Amino acid sequence: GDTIFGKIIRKEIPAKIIFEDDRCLAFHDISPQAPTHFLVIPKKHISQISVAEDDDESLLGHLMIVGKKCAADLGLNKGYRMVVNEGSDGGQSVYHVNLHVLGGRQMHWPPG
Amino acid sequence: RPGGDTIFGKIIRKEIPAKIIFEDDRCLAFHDISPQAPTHFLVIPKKHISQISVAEDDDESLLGHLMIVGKKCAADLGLNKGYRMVVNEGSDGGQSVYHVNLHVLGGRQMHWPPG
Ligand SMILES: CNC(=O)[C@H](Cc1c[nH]c2ccccc12)NP(=O)(O)OC[C@H]1O[C@@H](n2cnc3c(=O)[nH]c(N)nc32)[C@H](O)[C@@H]1O
Ligand SMILES: [Cl-]
Repeated sequence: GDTIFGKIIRKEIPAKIIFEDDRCLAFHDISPQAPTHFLVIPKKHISQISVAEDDDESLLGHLMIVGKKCAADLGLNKGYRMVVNEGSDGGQSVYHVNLHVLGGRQMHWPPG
Repeated sequence: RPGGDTIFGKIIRKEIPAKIIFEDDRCLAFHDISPQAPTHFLVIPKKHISQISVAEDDDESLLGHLMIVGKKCAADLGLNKGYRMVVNEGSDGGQSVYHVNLHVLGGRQMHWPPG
């Protein structure tokens, strides 16, 4: 099923876009939990990390590389945390694979 | 020595014991010694990368492999209600071992924000 992240990719609703290429999109989270909090999502609709295929390996890694490059561009030189949520226990809020990147403050432990 | 001399390098070379879940030529999954959830394990590359901020472009497939192995291990460990994957970078991330590692936590409701 389609999600709000599909609409964001299709430019049907606005988002503050940080980076885009042919296979992913990075944009600021609408409900930020840190001074910097953005998402990196694939344009391919993978609903959750538990159903990702082996052929998706490069794409998932690309999200992380784009994530760390965006983090550097946004000035997160003291570090940051990357998060992927799966399912109910993981607190996944949208069923479209999304990598959170949070920084600009001390991140704590446990991570939720 | 291959893997570096961080604690994770020692674990990769079997010089320090760990409770290993899965191993292949590219990575290792093993339980965290200080778990923050009923199930809490780590997936690390065998190639030493100190932190995600210095990962090279050609490390893409390897990083993605960590996540694929992570989700496969979570399934094998019965985390059917879900889980959270975490990478800590640097001081603000709380990184304490400078060998890239993916945390996988499950077996309870995880909360928001993630720290
Ligand atoms: C202090 N720092 C950390 O541990 C932070 C989390 C953290 C603690 N306090 C905080 C405050 C703010 C933000 C974050 C934190 N985790 P990390 O450094 O990102 O990941 C390294 C993981 O390796 C685990 N580990 C270390 N040694 C061994 C070992 O010999 N054997 C095994 N099996 N595991 C080992 C260790 O328990 C840890 O979860
Ligand atoms: Cl989510």
